[PDB]
Amino acid sequence: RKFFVGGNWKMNGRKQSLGELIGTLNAAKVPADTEVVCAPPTAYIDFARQKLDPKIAVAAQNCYKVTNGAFTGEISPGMIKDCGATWVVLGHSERRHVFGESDELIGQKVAHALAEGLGVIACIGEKKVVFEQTKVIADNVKDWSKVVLAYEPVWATPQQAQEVHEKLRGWLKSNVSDAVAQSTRIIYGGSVTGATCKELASQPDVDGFLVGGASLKPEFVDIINAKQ
Amino acid sequence: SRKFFVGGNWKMNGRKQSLGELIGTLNAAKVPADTEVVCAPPTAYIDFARQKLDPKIAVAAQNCYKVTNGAFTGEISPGMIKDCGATWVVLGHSERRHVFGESDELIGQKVAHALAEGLGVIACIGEKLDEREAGITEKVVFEQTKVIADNVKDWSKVVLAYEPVWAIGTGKTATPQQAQEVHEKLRGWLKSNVSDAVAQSTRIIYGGSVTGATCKELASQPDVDGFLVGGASLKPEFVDIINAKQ
Repeated sequence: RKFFVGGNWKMNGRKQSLGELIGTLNAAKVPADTEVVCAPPTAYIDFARQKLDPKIAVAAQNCYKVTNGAFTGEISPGMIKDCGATWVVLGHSERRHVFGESDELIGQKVAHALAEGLGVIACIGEKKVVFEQTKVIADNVKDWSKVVLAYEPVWATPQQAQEVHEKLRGWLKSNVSDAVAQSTRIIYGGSVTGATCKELASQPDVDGFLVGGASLKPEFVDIINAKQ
Repeated sequence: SRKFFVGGNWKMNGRKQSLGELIGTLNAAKVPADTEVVCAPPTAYIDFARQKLDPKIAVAAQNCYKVTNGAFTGEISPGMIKDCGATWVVLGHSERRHVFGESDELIGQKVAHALAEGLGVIACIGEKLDEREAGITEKVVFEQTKVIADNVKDWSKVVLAYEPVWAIGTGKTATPQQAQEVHEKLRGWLKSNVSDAVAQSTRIIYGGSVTGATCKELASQPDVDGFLVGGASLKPEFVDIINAKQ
């Protein structure tokens, strides 16, 4: 499984600060065996893709479930792809908990994004429920090649992460297939810093990170190099 | 002496190619000096549209959140909107209220933050079919306007948009007389609850169905100060609507 590091900038930054962030990432050497993705605020998807070296992919932080329509304030996978981004983050804990996005809605978003040719970082996390969330996503995924699962212990150790990730992979094994369980990256979306990433990355069922606040920082480069 | 205001809400439509062409047509268009024109692109294209649009046309975001930065994956702030060169944000749109369940409380908080951050706000209100049919038009639009007003300290950068949600795909249609009726009552609310000056100076734009064929009569109504145009804003007839006061 190829190591996967996503940086979720959340609702942070402006062109100046984000430009410097991107310049730092452009100046770094990412290991060829690491897949790196940055998720800027929606207003800056286009900006980020223009400034970021192509070695780094760009993700939207959310999308809606039809290609065009009367949904003021939303964007579609087609627009995301049109801006040069190749991923979308769906079901992030903040969309589920602050904005009340249901599992059904997230499932529909997953199916539409995949149909439109985007990769999906599909997020699950608790407050049984994690398995319910994963089932809804799985019911809307026919090809797992372009999906990555991100586990969010929104409630918040490497041992704790490894424990859940192993259960998640076991769910995929019993409910999808051995092949899907073996090949699907399951990345950790809990607290990750430059100082903690190495021991988390060493867990055999932890395949990378969906990094929060540290993704805004220089130490994101260290998280990228966590297997190095 | 209220300046005629025409906003074009592109909603979730368009790609760089089709929007670039739309923008080309607008840049080339004949527009009168007495009309303030604003375009609201999908959030992914705010930057794109501001770069391509002639500066005489302003850009609006279609939504924003209520703090300047934070842990709100998928949202943008007024600071980012300004940072992309946009000068307006549309808030409380019927779609946000009804499809995405945005509360009056949340919408008021957003209005207050956007204005503080230096943005103009196109604040939308309007009653649904069941509310209209129940005979509760006044009650609904006055409550929504009150929440907005309680969060506005300087009205100079606010425009109110009335959406007859009761007339969207419901079969039902609003006459210019019915539009004027609501606008007049909304202006009366401003006069009774804020001040004579605010009621006199605040643009109240019509956000129901407007076409090139319908815009002139709607614009002639004394309390209709312009439009927030939906679908037509993606078409060449938007130029005719810009010229409705003509």
